[PDB]
Amino acid sequence: EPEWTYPRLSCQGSTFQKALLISPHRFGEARGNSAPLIIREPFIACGPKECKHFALTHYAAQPGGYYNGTREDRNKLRHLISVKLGKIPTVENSIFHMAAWSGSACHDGREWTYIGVDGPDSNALIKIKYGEAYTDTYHSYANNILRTQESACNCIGGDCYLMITDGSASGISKCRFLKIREGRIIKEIFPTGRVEHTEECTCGFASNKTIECACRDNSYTAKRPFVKLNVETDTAEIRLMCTETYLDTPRPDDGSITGPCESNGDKGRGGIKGGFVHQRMASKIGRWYSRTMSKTERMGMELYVRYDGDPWTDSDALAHSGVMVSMKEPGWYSFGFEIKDKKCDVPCIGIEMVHDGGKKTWHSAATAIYCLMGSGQLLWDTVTGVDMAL
Amino acid sequence: EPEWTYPRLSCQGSTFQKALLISPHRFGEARGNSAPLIIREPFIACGPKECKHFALTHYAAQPGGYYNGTREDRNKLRHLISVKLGKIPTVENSIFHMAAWSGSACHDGREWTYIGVDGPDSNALIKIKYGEAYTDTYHSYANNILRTQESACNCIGGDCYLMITDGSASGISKCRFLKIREGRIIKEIFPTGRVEHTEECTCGFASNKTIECACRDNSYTAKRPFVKLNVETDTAEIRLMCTETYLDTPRPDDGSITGPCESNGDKGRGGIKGGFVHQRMASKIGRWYSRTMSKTERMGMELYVRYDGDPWTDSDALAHSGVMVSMKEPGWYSFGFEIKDKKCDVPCIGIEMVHDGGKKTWHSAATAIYCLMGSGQLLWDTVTGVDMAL
Amino acid sequence: EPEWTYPRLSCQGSTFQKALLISPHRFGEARGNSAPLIIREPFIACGPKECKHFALTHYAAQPGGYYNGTREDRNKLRHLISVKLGKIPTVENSIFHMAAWSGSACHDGREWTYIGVDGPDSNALIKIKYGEAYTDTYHSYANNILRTQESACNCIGGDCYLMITDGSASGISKCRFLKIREGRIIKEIFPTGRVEHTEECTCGFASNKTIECACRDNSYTAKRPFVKLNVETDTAEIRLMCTETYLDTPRPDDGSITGPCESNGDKGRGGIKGGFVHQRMASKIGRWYSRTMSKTERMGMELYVRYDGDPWTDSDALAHSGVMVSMKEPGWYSFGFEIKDKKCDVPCIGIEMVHDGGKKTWHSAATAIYCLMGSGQLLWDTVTGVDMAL
Amino acid sequence: EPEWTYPRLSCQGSTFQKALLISPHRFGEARGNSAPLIIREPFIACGPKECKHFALTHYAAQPGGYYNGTREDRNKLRHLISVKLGKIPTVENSIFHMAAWSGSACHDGREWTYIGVDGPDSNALIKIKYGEAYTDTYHSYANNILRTQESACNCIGGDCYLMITDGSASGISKCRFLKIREGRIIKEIFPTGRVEHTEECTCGFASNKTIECACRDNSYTAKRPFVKLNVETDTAEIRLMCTETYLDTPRPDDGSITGPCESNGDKGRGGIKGGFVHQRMASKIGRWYSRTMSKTERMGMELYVRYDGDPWTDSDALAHSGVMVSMKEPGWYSFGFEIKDKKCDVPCIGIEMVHDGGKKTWHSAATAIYCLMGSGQLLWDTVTGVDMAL
Ligand SMILES: CCCN(CCc1ccccc1)C(=O)[C@@H]1OC(C(=O)O)=C[C@H](N)[C@H]1NC(C)=O
Ligand SMILES: CCCN(CCc1ccccc1)C(=O)[C@@H]1OC(C(=O)O)=C[C@H](N)[C@H]1NC(C)=O
Ligand SMILES: CCCN(CCc1ccccc1)C(=O)[C@@H]1OC(C(=O)O)=C[C@H](N)[C@H]1NC(C)=O
Ligand SMILES: CCCN(CCc1ccccc1)C(=O)[C@@H]1OC(C(=O)O)=C[C@H](N)[C@H]1NC(C)=O
Ligand SMILES: *[C@@H]1O[C@H](CO)[C@@H](O)[C@H](O)[C@H]1NC(C)=O
Ligand SMILES: *[C@@H]1O[C@H](CO)[C@@H](O)[C@H](O)[C@H]1NC(C)=O
Ligand SMILES: *[C@@H]1O[C@H](CO)[C@@H](O)[C@H](O)[C@H]1NC(C)=O
Ligand SMILES: *[C@@H]1O[C@H](CO)[C@@H](O)[C@H](O)[C@H]1NC(C)=O
Ligand SMILES: [Ca+2]
Ligand SMILES: [Ca+2]
Ligand SMILES: [Ca+2]
Ligand SMILES: [Ca+2]
Ligand SMILES: [Ca+2]
Ligand SMILES: [Ca+2]
Repeated sequence: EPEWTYPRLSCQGSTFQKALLISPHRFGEARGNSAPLIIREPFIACGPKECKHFALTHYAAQPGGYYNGTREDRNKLRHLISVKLGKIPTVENSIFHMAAWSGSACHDGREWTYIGVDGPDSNALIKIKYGEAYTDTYHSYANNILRTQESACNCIGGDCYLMITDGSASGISKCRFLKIREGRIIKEIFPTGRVEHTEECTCGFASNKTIECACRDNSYTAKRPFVKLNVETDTAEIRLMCTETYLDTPRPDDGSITGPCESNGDKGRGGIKGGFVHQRMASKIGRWYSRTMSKTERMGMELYVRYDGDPWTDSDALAHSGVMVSMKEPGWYSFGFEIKDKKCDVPCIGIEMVHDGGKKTWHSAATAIYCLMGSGQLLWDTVTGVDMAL
Repeated sequence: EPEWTYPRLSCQGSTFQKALLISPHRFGEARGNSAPLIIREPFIACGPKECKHFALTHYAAQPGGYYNGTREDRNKLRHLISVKLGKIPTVENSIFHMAAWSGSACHDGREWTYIGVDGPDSNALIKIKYGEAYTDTYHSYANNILRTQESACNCIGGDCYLMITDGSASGISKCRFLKIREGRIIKEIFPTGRVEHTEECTCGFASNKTIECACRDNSYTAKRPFVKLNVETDTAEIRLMCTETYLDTPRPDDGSITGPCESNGDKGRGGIKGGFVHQRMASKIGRWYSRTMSKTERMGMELYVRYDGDPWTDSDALAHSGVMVSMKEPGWYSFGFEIKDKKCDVPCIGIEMVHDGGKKTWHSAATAIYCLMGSGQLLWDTVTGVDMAL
Repeated sequence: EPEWTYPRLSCQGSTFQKALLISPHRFGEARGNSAPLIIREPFIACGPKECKHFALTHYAAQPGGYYNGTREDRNKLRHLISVKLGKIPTVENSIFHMAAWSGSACHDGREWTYIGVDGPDSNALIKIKYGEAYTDTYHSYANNILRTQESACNCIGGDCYLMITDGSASGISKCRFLKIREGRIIKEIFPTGRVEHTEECTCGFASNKTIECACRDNSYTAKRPFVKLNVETDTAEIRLMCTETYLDTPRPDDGSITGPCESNGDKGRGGIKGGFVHQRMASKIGRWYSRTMSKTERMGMELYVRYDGDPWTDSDALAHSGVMVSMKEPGWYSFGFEIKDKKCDVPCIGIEMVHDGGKKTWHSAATAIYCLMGSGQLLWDTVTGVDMAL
Repeated sequence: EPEWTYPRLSCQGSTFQKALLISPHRFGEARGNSAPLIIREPFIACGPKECKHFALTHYAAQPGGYYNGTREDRNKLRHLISVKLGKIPTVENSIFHMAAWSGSACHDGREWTYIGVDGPDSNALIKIKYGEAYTDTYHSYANNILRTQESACNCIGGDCYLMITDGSASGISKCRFLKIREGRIIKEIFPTGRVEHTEECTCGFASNKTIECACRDNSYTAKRPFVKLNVETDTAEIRLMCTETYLDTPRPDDGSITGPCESNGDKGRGGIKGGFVHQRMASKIGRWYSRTMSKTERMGMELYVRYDGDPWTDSDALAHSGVMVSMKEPGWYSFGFEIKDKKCDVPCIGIEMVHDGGKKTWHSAATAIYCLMGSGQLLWDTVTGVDMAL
């Protein structure tokens, strides 16, 4: 049948470039004739021949009459939807996979695994679908909003890994990893180290032996929790990123958190899911990350890279690698993903660009894509082009 | 060629969970740009690779100008349509299979069989289509609205079985079963037993030897007629389910119908098609059923199960297994179906949630899907989210 | 590669039944959200796995602003379009094949041949496309509106046959047949017999050796010109249908044309393209035909059949086989076609049901389908359901 | 795998004929329900099985609220999009390939290569995508709007050749050719000859050894720069076409540029991209070209041909071969392309017909297609049918 998929060396390249903007609300004007779906938390995952652009819809279109409530996180109507990357996610072009107010998905070489969380806050549920068939669930172990990545899970040899957490977004959230094979949970991994508060991990393969993730601590630090997961022993350890280039929002100024790598620092409450993707070379490993340009609001988005070293011990500043979204434009969640070329994998970061006018209007987002492409430096930024009054 | 489909053991699991809501009219606002089809009597049937969501449209969309007449059951415009499950059934997303005001469909491992009934009330006609070709018909035997399941037929080794009936909805309607192979009726099956009124059977496989069905009696009882059909002898027998948990609507209080299992009891006139699906295990069979929360109106929907026993003689209560639709929301027809996972079958029940504002406005429905998924207990209910005024 | 296609014996059956209605303007209301294409001259042709529903669009949608001019026959904007049968022919669901104000198409087993005529009236052009590639043309031989079938051409062993004509619709139109193989004209057949005025032939296989067509004489008779074409010698002869059941509109009363079979009779000026399809049995040949119910206007449509005999010598009345469209509904062009079942061919007649409100509004049509299905008699008629004011 | 595509001998034929009009804005009325994309610079490229219709959208639809800015050439929103040729390029029918305000694309027998340029004017960037993956980039060499063909690139044995240029549109712009294999630049080709200004080359294969291109000089002449590129040595040479039939717009009267073949002549500033395609025969080569009917404005389009000779030294007039667009209708860019029939290639020219109502309204285009088809002479012209006020 199809071979199972594995991480491969990345395609040659040394800079990212602007690739593609999916801005559905460019066609949502009241005088227009389209039906872009109102969504948030977009992410992309690719199989061998195609990528799918996922998001959590509020099950409402622009223009329409169900804008009230579209700025809330969880309810009984939100669903995980997708379109093939490059198609506009409208009512008709999308597929509704399952009810979900938190999601993930990934292809293993043979088939797609879709993950969607719903249920009441005190007792929510991870539901897993493999292709068409609902195949498994996982229960709330801390009875406070069981939730997951909002980005691609990661499969190697048929084993797909997924970060989940449950418990307080303001206190302790001890996260866990699930190992899922053909839609069924075959192992639960309890991490070690700094496990007190890890949210919305963005994960990817550092090699065939290691998954790494850069996550969000919503209460104590603007340094990102960083996961190293050994795929062969099914063990994970988490410690803060030591770089003075703190990747969360809010954050203090770079280099301002004194003391050892584990020091929490100021402006730690609050957070944002951040992009991270690997460039695997025969010789070395590139780790690419994104963060907003404002230190306090979800505005702008800049790319950074560092080759090798240990993210847990290295306080060195990451190398600035281009403005993907200026300060004038929204820069909300970002995520890594990889496109499969014939012989190598292309690392990319996607950027959620939320159209926020508060609760008295519709709330949704565009998705911008940057990928490793040629040499030199990143050349152009992305704007959504949407006027929320139309 | 591909080979013929057979029932397999069900996938492991012990509770149903909310899976998917297809709520087309969330996009039918006058100020929106979508064209959801006005439908009723939805059902789902799946082949090895995909499930189709079928319904009987009134050949009208919302917003639109043909709302008058969409509350009627039968006319020259109704058609059997489908979309791939997960797509919104809109004017352009749907395929129109055949003219029909009663329908069924099922896949035999190789091709789809579509069933549509139309024709004058006194001389209506079952029409069968195999793939793209119209292959056979069956004539009215009692000249009083020949009609069929409104849920999936059931194929084993190329033979597809279908319930049909003809007769007064407030008098005698003696059903029959058709055995259909590659779109052609190869055998008529005349049931034995309590045969005076059987409607809208929801049928599935209890094993490779037995199809069972939970049906509606619209005239005499609130207990469901229960068919056991032996596929090897092509014989069927019907008796009333003896459980005190009467699955019809209207119904009297549970356990209030005194006397032997076959006693009709009180609040017998009227009815609703009911969900039923099997959970086949190596040595145990789970029978899952749904019924409205109101005893008299089509409001809410609750799940019930019983393992083993004989439905014809067990008076014990069915075990309540979750509120799928609250008393506040519409609960009209329900039906069972199975999704084909790689090595096993996933039992599910779908729920038609009709938007009824009377004869004065459009009339149509959302479809809610619940499936056997994991263990523990059912966690959340389904709302359509539709404001019929928009 | 794919085998070339041949006519096969028809599937068992002895009556037609209502199969499917494609009524796109059921969704064309000004307050709705759809874009049905404004069309006329629909026809259907099938390959081994799918049928396509063709028509000549005016390149305009309802609702829209280009209604003026949609009641004219030829212009620089009309195009041959199609959708898979069962899909609604809207702006987006359709494929535009080529510029054309007269058309035909057919599948040969391996690929589709599309035929579209355009150009100025005095010097028009048959253009032939095989799949994606424009492959050949044929010139106007009489410089008066070169034109073709408005129904499926017919392929056997890779050879596809097509009737064309050129010359006066009120005087002499000597028609011709083209033999097209892989999109290229490989023979021109000059018919013999009554060749003075043959229009819009509806053709099909009587056997592997003979194509037959029932055509329209627009100036001299209400009897249909009937073509017998020997596929092996590539010769054709044409003579009038002798049946007293005159199939054209206008027409006099049945049996009223006195004298031999060739006698022209009264009310011969004017005409309509008529449905005709074969039921090939091992033993005998069924010839099915349709005609309007009004003897003078394009209202209603009735089915007729006769087995065996020679259409050129037999004055016997055809057997009335059901009202497909009542007198209250439009009955304009009709055409035969065949759907391919696994082992046999299903004969069908399609009916163009024009929405005509004159030139001050839009002009388009619905398509109704009837096919051979089971035994007994035809049970129900078709209405478009469209109110042209909406 | 499939194998690499090579030029083949053209299909038999001696005249072009009107083939297809894709006029999206026939459905863009304010009272309509469609969403045609606002585009410019359309072109078509075909693989073995299908042709794609590409254009540069302004990421806006008609009707809509983003018309301001749609007359500009370059901005952060323009994207390269396509549909299968024959589909209307609407918001939902199109795929968005990459951010781009100059584009090209072509199929090599195995996969599609997409080319998109964006970035700041002084430092723009060629981006290449092979299938779904971004594979390589090329940087600005003259820091003045690096840009490319706006028509199909050309592949032979897996090597795809592309013209690019960079420099002042009213001064020096020395083009270059990129040799691209599986999405990666494997060679730069620096032309020899009259190299001071070459833009928007329309290129194709004269044989297995030679690509030829008819280009635009926007600064010095109304004669088209003509590239002969030797694919075996990967060398190119450019000289002005010597024909008195000057193919650019503006242009002086035919034959009025006196002196030797390389003389620039009068009315040289300004220009338009021009159609050119080859008709390869066993011993003769036809070179087909198009130019506007007006000498000074983008109004009308006429076809011309010349067999054999050397474009660089023949001053003889090109033979006029039909009016494709009358003086009354828009004739803006034209381009050549070839459709792959079963054993031979069909040469065609497409014509962008821009709807220009100035900066005050939307700005976009229809695409007209003419192809070598049969013999005799070209018979009809193309109108867009669009009233820009609706
Ligand atoms: C911190 C990341 C996840 N949390 C915290 C959930 C939580 C709240 C209170 C107590 C416990 C848990 C968020 O809120 C996420 O934030 C955001 C956000 O933009 O900050 C978007 C997500 N839609 C939301 N996720 C869920 C599942 O609601
Ligand atoms: C009882 C279930 C089937 N019947 C009885 C039909 C009948 C009426 C009167 C005399 C004889 C027969 C219904 O009315 C069904 O009810 C309902 C319903 O919601 O109860 C929906 C179906 N659209 C309708 N089916 C048909 C075929 O009309
Ligand atoms: C008689 C059938 C074909 N003709 C005659 C064409 C003609 C007119 C005058 C002189 C010569 C030829 C028709 O008009 C057809 O009639 C009709 C019709 O509904 O009667 C529809 C067709 N759109 C039209 N065909 C063309 C190609 O215009
Ligand atoms: C001359 C053809 C390319 N140029 C020159 C670009 C340029 C301007 C000024 C200085 C340097 C370069 C054009 O302006 C093209 O013109 C036209 C046009 O209609 O003439 C359409 C193209 N959208 C545009 N291309 C770009 C890439 O902007
Ligand atoms: C990972 O392992 C697979 C399977 O053995 C191999 O094909 C692939 O190229 C490896 N990836 C690396 C070395 O990054
Ligand atoms: C039914 O029989 C088939 C073989 O005909 C077998 O493959 C399948 O697993 C059986 N299923 C059950 C439920 O017994
Ligand atoms: C026609 O000929 C083909 C090929 O020989 C055959 O397969 C087919 O069944 C024949 N059709 C008839 C007998 O009608
Ligand atoms: C070009 O060469 C290929 C083989 O490489 C051949 O198949 C093809 O017909 C040739 N075409 C021309 C136009 O010479
Ligand atoms: Ca934080
Ligand atoms: Ca829509
Ligand atoms: Ca009852
Ligand atoms: Ca006549
Ligand atoms: Ca549309
Ligand atoms: Ca010039």
